[PDB]
Amino acid sequence: YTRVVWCAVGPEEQKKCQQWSQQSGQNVTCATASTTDDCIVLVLKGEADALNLDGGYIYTAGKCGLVPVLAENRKSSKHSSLDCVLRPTEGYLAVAVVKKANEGLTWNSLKDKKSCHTAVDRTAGWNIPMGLIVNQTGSCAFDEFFSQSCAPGADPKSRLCALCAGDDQGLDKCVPNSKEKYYGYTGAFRCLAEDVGDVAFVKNDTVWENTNGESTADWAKNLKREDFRLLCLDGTRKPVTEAQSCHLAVAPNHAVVSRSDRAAHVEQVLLHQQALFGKNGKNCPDKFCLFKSETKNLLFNDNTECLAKLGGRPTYEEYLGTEYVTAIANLKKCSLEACAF
Ligand SMILES: *[C@@H]1O[C@H](CO)[C@@H](O[C@@H]2O[C@H](CO)[C@@H](O[C@@H]3O[C@H](CO)[C@@H](O[C@@H]4O[C@H](CO)[C@@H](O[C@H]5O[C@H](CO)[C@@H](O[C@@H]6O[C@H](CO)[C@@H](O)[C@H](O)[C@@H]6O)[C@H](O)[C@@H]5O)[C@H](O)[C@@H]4O)[C@H](O)[C@@H]3O)[C@H](O)[C@H]2NC(C)=O)[C@H](O)[C@H]1NC(C)=O
Ligand SMILES: *[C@@H]1O[C@H](CO)[C@@H](O[C@@H]2O[C@H](CO)[C@@H](O[C@@H]3O[C@H](CO[C@H]4O[C@H](CO)[C@@H](O)[C@H](O)[C@@H]4O)[C@@H](O[C@@H]4O[C@H](CO)[C@@H](O)[C@H](O)[C@@H]4O)[C@H](O)[C@@H]3O)[C@H](O)[C@H]2NC(C)=O)[C@H](O)[C@H]1NC(C)=O
Ligand SMILES: *[C@@H]1O[C@H](CO)[C@@H](O[C@@H]2O[C@H](CO)[C@@H](O)[C@H](O)[C@H]2NC(C)=O)[C@H](O)[C@H]1NC(C)=O
Ligand SMILES: OC[C@H]1O[C@@](CO)(O[C@H]2O[C@H](CO)[C@@H](O)[C@H](O)[C@H]2O)[C@@H](O)[C@@H]1O
Ligand SMILES: [Fe+3]
Ligand SMILES: [Zn+2]
Ligand SMILES: [Zn+2]
Repeated sequence: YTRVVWCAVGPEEQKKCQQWSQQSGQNVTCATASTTDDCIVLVLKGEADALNLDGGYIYTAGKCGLVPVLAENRKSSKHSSLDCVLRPTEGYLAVAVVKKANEGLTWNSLKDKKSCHTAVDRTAGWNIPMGLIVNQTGSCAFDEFFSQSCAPGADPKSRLCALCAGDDQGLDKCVPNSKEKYYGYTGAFRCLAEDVGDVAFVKNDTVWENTNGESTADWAKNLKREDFRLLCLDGTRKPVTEAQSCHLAVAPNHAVVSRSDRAAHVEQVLLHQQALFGKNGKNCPDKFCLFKSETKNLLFNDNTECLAKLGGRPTYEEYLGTEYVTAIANLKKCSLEACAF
């Protein structure tokens, strides 16, 4: 029973998982894959137990029977009376970020520009923006909208990968894992910060966490929030301080998923695990902290306060919501009930 196998995506999450495994006295063990899709297959096969996912993948994993167990919960101002684990999730804001110095660039003049996406199939980095674009465009040719981009998970030979850089030696170009320089929230923001792309599709928090001395990372040390602007749907540009009134959509928090027949056992282990390495864990600051990885968001976003119970034992459809689910469906129509394997 009680031993849980976690699936790490890429060499960086593997090493973090191994530390976790070590400190957990084998209560947690690691399996590794080169992509989130592969990890999902390992979980379906039962060679793995769970992994934390972005809404976009939860849709995929859901169709194949996997279920949401616990969701990430970040520190919020409202609902302060309830404990983190019992507190309702609020979701994150999907935004489009651009350089202020790139005057004249608005949501209505994105065509033929350069884009930076977290990775194909993710919420803020792909489903939301590309979905809105396919609608407003009335075409399924989202592979021709931008001139060049870096969208991890696309054909390496396509313009959708043209801007990706791969690893320190140039290998793994465009792979959907942290080996790729511009992968995920941080990678997509860096892609913008280094003026590789004209626009980055990440989440509100990504801009705050990597500006004004919050990162210390060689490429973000001198980044100032004021040099950035948010593209709203009404064609307007606003400061990153107005995200509540200028976002593309609100996305459901990343959540841990396992097979339905194992969720109970995974839920038990995780709660006890975070009691030890969580934010105010018995051994987090001193020995190991599940939610830290120096702005790299490994296994879990670095801004996670705790993993929270769901309440209402929601199916994957109920967890993502009808709004979002229909959006992905309509966008999928471009690339009707299935399980991709
Ligand atoms: C976009 O993404 C950004 C990054 O994720 C995000 O900014 C992040 O927001 C969080 C909070 O949501 C910030 O962390 C907070 O920082 C403060 C300052 O360091 C911390 O210090 C205090 O902690 C208190 C306890 O929670 C907090 O009290 C809260 O609750 C009280 C009462 O319940 C209440 O206080 C009010 O005070 C009034 C003035 O006197 C008083 O008259 C009134 O009666 C009332 O009681 C407030 O509700 C209050 O929030 C204190 O206020 C302090 O916060 C705090 O613990 C927490 O760590 C992050 O720093 C920030 N990130 C960055 C990079 O800055 C944006 O908000 C996101 N944007 C959107 C649209 O969501
Ligand atoms: C890209 O573009 C596509 C094409 O437009 C778009 O697809 C659609 O998204 C919209 C919004 O997400 C879907 O909206 C619909 O609203 C109908 C009305 O029901 C809502 O409104 C009620 C009153 O305001 C609310 O009380 C209710 O809670 C709900 O919010 C829905 O229909 C009904 O079901 C009722 C059952 O009680 C019934 O009684 C009614 O007669 C009615 O049939 C409807 O089902 C729908 O949700 C719309 O469905 C989507 N269309 C398709 C074809 O899937 C994408 O959203 C868009 N993508 C992006 C990223 O923007
Ligand atoms: C590995 O899992 C086991 C099972 O929970 C833990 O052993 C329990 O630990 C607590 C705290 O020491 C004791 O109160 C229980 O009596 C133990 N036995 C049970 C309930 O089986 C152990 O703490 C975990 N190890 C690590 C390092 O996380
Ligand atoms: O209010 C959102 C909250 O409600 C739940 C049920 O407790 O889901 C509801 O909203 C979904 C989104 O449209 C529906 O698909 C679902 O049937 C409905 O119950 C939670 O899952 C969600 O967090
Ligand atoms: Fe996401
Ligand atoms: Zn909104
Ligand atoms: Zn239900």
